[PDB]
Amino acid sequence: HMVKVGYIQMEPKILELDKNYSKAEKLIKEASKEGAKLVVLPELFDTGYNFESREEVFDVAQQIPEGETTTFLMELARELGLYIVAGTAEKSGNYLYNSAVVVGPRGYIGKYRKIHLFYREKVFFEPGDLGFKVFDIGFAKVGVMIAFDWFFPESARTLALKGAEIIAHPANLVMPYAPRAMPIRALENRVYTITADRVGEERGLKFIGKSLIASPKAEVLSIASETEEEIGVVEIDLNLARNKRLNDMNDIFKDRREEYYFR
Amino acid sequence: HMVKVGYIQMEPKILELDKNYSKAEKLIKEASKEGAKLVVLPELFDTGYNFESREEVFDVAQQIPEGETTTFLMELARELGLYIVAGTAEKSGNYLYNSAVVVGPRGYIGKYRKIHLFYREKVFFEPGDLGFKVFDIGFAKVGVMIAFDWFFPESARTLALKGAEIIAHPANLVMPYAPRAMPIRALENRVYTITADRVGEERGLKFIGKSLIASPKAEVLSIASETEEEIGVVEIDLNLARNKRLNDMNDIFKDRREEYYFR
Ligand SMILES: [Cl-]
Ligand SMILES: [Cl-]
Repeated sequence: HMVKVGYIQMEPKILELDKNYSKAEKLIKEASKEGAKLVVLPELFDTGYNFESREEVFDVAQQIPEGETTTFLMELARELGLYIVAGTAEKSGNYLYNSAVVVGPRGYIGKYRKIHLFYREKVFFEPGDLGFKVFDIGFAKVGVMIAFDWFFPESARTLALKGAEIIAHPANLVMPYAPRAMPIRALENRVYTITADRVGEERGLKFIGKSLIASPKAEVLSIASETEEEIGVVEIDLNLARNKRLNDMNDIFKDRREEYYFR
Repeated sequence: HMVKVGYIQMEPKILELDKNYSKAEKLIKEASKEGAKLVVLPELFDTGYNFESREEVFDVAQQIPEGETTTFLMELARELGLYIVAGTAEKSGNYLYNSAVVVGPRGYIGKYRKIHLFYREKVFFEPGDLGFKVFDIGFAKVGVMIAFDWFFPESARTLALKGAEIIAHPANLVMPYAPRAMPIRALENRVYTITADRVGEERGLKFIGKSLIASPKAEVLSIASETEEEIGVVEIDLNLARNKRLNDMNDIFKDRREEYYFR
């Protein structure tokens, strides 16, 4: 029930897939040496974010799972004996999705397509259509959401109600709020959250860094710099997430009264 | 559009209804002079909180709206021409509810019964059975929730989806979290929140104070001390709560995708 998990805070270079693979590899190898068994990369780590046209992203985006990003991550996950959740631009026929892939030693585990698109993403990407999924990685059940999904408390709630013990959260954050909000998402659901943000400025848009890992008690177990590429790895206690008792008398999920919600 | 609202942070003395009325009156008179048109009093401001048995509270609890607490609040609201949301122990036949009463210049408006009971409340009180209600007070729609209701993101979400522009939140807080959480509840629903907490130690139980008013942008507009009785009144812009645009391409409520939540 104790396991080491981490974020990889990196600076994707827009449209330079090979360079971004190399950077991810370097940092993930560092995280593996610290003992991480699950690592999370940022939203759109492979392509970058701040596109000018649909064409330029459509021309580089890879299919999941046959394409280059997924195959790269598979090789790395098997080499290092760990699980990776990573944000990537997904080409599916004529459509692009803002996706996250989950890989492990056995290969491709599954994917998530961003349900709540943010700002100009609606110009490039189709809204996600697979719902909120929880993946079994043996030592834990891991839910995935991407960036702006944090804003909707229903995102994490749905993952937690489906049995997520850890929420892996690839992100490219631009608003100042997520670092204050994510510990509340962790607290209200009694889960661990791993927000992996990028850094840098990209065609005029500044990302905020501040990747963080939050506990079921709203503790910030690790928080990154605003500007620097870095990893954060911490040991988490999965029993703290499986036990929904806030105190002796209140189990948070048994205390929900659905008949009074949304009505 | 622009209106002044406030919290009253007081220290109820357990079982001393008349003393608590006098204290509330004093502080609400101060809030009226500052221009408040809506004031929120703490959870169970009339009875206090940390009961030793159900009998002790059953013996002082008042009916709503015929009982002493509601009639007191009605007299005060008429005299000062304002709206009051206040936490009170409700006697309803043979049952006790941990309730909030809404009154205005013309009299009794309605009530709310705490849906999510916290810790030893379960020993004294029946779980609320009226659902989450929004009350029309002319210049605004006010939703009400009580104390531990904050922990469940569905509480504020249900109020906001029913049209709440302000969430009045009587509370007796003992955990450290709500002052960090309330701005996120405001932000995610684009509403104002007024958390009126008590202070003091009562039979060994310490309340945290820190009453606060939060904006749709997660700004703490006013926050009280840990220990002192005080008021806080601020001018809020109700158009910032009515307009759910986060930015020029994302409207928070139009961006919700219910088909993917809880399933
Ligand atoms: Cl953001
Ligand atoms: Cl609390």
